[PDB]
Amino acid sequence: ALTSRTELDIDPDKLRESVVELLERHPLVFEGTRQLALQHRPEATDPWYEGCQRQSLISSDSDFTEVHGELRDTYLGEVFDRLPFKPIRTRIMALDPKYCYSVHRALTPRYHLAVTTSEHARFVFIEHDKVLHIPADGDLYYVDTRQLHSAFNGGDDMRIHIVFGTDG
Amino acid sequence: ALTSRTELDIDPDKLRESVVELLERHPLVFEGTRQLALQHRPEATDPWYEGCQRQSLISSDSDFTEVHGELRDTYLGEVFDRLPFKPIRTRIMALDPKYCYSVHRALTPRYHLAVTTSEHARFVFIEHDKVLHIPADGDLYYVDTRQLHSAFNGGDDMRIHIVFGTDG
Ligand SMILES: [Fe+3]
Ligand SMILES: [Fe+3]
Repeated sequence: ALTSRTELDIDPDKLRESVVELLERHPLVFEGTRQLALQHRPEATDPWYEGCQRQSLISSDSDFTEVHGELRDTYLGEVFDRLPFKPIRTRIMALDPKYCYSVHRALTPRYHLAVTTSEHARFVFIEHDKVLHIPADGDLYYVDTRQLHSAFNGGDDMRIHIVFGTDG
Repeated sequence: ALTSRTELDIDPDKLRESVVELLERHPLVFEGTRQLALQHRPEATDPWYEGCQRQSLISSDSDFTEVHGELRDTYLGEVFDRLPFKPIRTRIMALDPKYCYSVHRALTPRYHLAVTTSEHARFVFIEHDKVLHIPADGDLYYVDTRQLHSAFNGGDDMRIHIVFGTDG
């Protein structure tokens, strides 16, 4: 299916406060889609940003396995503890205000946990002709972004998701 | 329904080059949605832009009845001649690359003639759960933007529409 929900029973409000606090120490990079890597390659020199990527040439996710160490004392660490799968290349993926990206097919589905969002942030599946909202309800949403799609944020606030990759 | 198409048999390439030459003598204003008024109130002193003002400044479209004189001997004036209705407050309305607007209900539904567009430009109707594309095929698309909707342009180029009002 396009999307499925899995209850993590995470507190959206404590999760937000934890993310907002982390970005004050480790700010998002890029524009349009702003990013922070939450997993890094073993023994990485640039653990907070190496995993961040948006150029046309996508590289493999398999090496970004280490949840950063300073997360285990934060509520954001609790999200990783509750995951029912082993995540790879986890990133904060924040859509800027009034921003959307190209209609395209992604390489791989991802799980999205919306941290901050609004009714103006949607996924748009072109062939399925469905519009999908991911609420900041503390639960995990599988989104099949291999389907022809775009995402937009028509609001004036950043739409912040945590986006988890998986092998299996 | 959300949309309807009336055959106009405008030539897309001629309309496009007509619009490009107009715009380099009368530039678009604003960011995000960039605009130019093609109709003005009688005796308007700022006829190319008064019709572009935001809603809180405009009681209704009905006063903007006059097609600019310099349009009559161009291909654009031919477009006005072929419409099956009396147009009011017609504007060029260009959506910026990678831009979208909030999910809202528009005051007034309008007729769209796409000038330049791409597969990355769509209307999104939230309640109807439908995604619409308006092709640059020389025909006129009524779009009921009173419905809860957004629009987005995920391409690298501006999505240029001519947007016609009507009083019926
Ligand atoms: Fe824990
Ligand atoms: Fe649908």
